[PDB]
Amino acid sequence: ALAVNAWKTTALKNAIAAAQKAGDAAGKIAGESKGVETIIGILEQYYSIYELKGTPLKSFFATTHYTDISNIATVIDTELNTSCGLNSLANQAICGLRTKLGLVAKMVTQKEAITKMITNVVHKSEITAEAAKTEVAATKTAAAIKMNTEAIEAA
Repeated sequence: ALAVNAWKTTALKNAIAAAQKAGDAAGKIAGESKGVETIIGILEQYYSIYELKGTPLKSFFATTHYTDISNIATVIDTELNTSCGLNSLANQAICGLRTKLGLVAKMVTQKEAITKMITNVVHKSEITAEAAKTEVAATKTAAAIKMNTEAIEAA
């Protein structure tokens, strides 16, 4: 069976490349979800930031990308200033961020500490997203190539 093995040879090469692209597609989507999910989790537990611009973080990160450090940092810095000045009220939740950012003199502005904090947070959420992408891509690829090889070897 010369002609039979020749086409199965090409079929299997294509099945491999298809199962990898199927895995990447699924992992890419899994990564995006996991990244947004991770930054929200960090800001809420570690920094008790539960809203920005009057809205829950889930809504905020629909219009601001979770990796957009410069935008995220500016919004947090602006919100601290408008909510936590001497004319401000009510012990707003975001005001606690100042103590969490180690500003006391032991030389960093508030905006600089926030920028480093968010850079740190975004880096952790990107690599956590990358891990989820890696797992989901591998699980899908394994299941796809197994299914496809068994088909070609049985045809």
